[PDB]
Amino acid sequence: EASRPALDLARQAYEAFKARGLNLNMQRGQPADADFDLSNGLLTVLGAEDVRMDGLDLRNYPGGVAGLPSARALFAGYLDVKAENVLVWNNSSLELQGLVLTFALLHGVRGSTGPWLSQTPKMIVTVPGYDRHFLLLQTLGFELLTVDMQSDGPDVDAVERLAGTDPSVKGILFVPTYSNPGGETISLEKARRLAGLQAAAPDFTIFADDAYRVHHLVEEDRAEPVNFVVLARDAGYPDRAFVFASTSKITFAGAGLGFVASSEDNIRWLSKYLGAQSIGPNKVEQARHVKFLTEYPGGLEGLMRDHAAIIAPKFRAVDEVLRAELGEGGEYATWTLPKGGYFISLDTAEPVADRVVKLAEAAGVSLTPAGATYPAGQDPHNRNLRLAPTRPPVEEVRTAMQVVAACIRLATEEYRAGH
Amino acid sequence: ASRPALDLARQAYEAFKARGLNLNMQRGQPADADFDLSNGLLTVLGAEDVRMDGLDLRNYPGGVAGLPSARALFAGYLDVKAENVLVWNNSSLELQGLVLTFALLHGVRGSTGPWLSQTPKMIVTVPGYDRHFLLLQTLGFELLTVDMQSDGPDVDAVERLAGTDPSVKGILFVPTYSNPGGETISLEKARRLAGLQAAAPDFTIFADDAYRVHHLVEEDRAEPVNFVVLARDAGYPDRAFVFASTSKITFAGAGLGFVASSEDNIRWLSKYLGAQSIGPNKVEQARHVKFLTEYPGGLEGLMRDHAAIIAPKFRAVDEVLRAELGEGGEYATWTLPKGGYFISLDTAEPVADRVVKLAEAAGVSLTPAGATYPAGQDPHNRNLRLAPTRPPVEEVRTAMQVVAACIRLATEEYRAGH
Repeated sequence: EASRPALDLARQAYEAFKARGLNLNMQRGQPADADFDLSNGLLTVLGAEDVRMDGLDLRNYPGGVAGLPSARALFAGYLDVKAENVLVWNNSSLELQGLVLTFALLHGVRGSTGPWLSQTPKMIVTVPGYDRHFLLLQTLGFELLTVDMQSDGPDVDAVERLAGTDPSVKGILFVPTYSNPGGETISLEKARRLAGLQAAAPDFTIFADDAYRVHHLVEEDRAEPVNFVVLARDAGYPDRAFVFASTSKITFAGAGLGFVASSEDNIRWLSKYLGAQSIGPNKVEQARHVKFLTEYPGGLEGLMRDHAAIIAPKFRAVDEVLRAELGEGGEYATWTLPKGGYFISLDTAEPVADRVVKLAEAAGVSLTPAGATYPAGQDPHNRNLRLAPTRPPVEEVRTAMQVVAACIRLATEEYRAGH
Repeated sequence: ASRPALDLARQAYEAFKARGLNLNMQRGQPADADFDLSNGLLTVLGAEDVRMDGLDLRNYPGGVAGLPSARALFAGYLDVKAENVLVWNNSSLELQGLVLTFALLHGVRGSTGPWLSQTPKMIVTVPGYDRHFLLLQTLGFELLTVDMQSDGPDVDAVERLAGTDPSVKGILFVPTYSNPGGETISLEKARRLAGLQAAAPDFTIFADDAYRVHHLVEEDRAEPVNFVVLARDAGYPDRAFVFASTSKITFAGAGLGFVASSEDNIRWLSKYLGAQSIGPNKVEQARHVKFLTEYPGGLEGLMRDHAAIIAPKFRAVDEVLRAELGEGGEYATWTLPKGGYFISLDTAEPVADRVVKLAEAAGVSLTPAGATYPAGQDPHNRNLRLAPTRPPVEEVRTAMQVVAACIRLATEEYRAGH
């Protein structure tokens, strides 16, 4: 297994890439300029004539903390629920998650017997997962209990074991459609089983961050998203599901719309605490998104297809280069080929993930730090690496992945040879 | 007491009730004409104005603290530098709720622990703003009230409440054209609050400066104070959090909420906002920067245009109330503010709740009695908040004519034993 000539060939190959003096990046989970160009109509969609919607002046306070009726109606169809179930806020889905989780800590959710903050709260998370979810939960005071992400959703067996005995395990927070970073969509069997599991806490909640529900890259053989609001209700736990969603990768990143779907009773609960600290959300921004997305050619699906034409070639660019340089046998690394979402999960064969990022940096390729997909200082393997191919052009992605491929081979031969 | 006077008041009230009116004097909302001044804001940015401050407004990068130009513009608003300001989304009340929650969960910059596990009290001003009391009580604070004086809050009461007990964590009030009294804090009271001997080392001043530039008179305006500079010069640089809003400047609910504080406090606030958000709406901040910079006469020109619509409604409230109740304060006394969005009326006798119920039966929706104090803690039953900005000047007179008749009926009933 240990080979000196292969170590020399890997070193020379690495020297050749380093000598280019590159300055590429493969960690930015951001759309391209071409993606943002598609939504420029949104900036000028409303005017002096379009100031009134749903019997309300968009420029004045009245309307309710829940958002515009048309916004609540549009995103009801997005999340496969009714208007009464959906609440639309401002530019961030993560903010609305942080608000809901903070209200649960301060006041307790609908079916609770006290505030979560005083009960030593645990939150189940999925690994490899999203770095900002772990940071958010740990900032608010939740202890993270990790479960492994399987190909068709989380390890539900592990979720039932953790949630079954201890009442302090207050919930699960994960991405059900095209997960970050593995791109795994939760199966109906697992979604139904999550929606009705025997949990110790009677206020056990599912925080489904459905950030990539309609974000399809493949045209026909797509992932079918589940409906936790409907599944939880049919399972006998109507208040269990909070299905969060976003328009950041649909319209503008950071100038979109964050929103959540849940039971009508949970929306009243959430409306009380939002109402205590706010008169209401940006009603004019919600009206722009409603008017633009309704008036867009081919509707919402038409815009996501236009994004796919720009984004999909970048994903195949990562597959083609990485497969041609590392092979299909999985000698140096294995990786996902997701049908939607914004990321690709690459697992190096040997425990050299941190070495690949340090090598890549010196070559001029910024990769996501090793251990980012697990909770801070809790990566037991040192193999997983997140790749964000959506931002740069197809040419730069190829070059970046050739440099990453060369780093994986150099990192692998070092480990095998004792270096 | 007088029976003939009670009959004349009854007959006058029945005349107004017989009309079958449907007026409102409690909505603290700008009029249709006020929002029309800012219709250019809707279409101010296009495909050519996508970039600003070396950043693409449609993309994530930029920082949690907001646009450099937004930070620079609202620095001038609050008389500070760009490093002191943090611009968020559409609500100042939200930004206060976020800052107060972070203090409860984590503690402010100079804290020894989280405020939540210290049985925290918050000093409030009475008569004050109903939403401040609701927000603080929702978050877990116990409200200790201090009386509002003509030139600001009762600072002697504030020192006594904050001096001994470390549990008393701050003061939350409006220093310019306060809700509802319209009082602006004096320089010596502002300086004295900025340097008072507080028991808690993390004592914080939550200055909701919601009406800083909202002037209704040309000459003899209120001069706002700079708590960020006053606190720094006093030796407590991290004490002041000066909040502000564009809600009554551009659009109500579609404006911008922001806060001014020490550079170190912004880093503290930026940590917890950053943990739950990539950043604020950068496109909305760009629209406000471009619109306000390009407006005829600047921001002061826009406030003077709002004054042209708003000021005549304030004068109508004063004219009708002086003519029907007199100037000697027999039935009631009231504020003649130089700016802001409200008028504070204090009835002579404790019959405020009766005046509101009488006004409701006569078709005039007034703010509920006791709204200006914390929930169930109104020891007088005299104060009533009046919001004259929303309806037209014609409807403001008619509404105040009915209210004037309700005060006289309620006064004659009390004196006569009913």
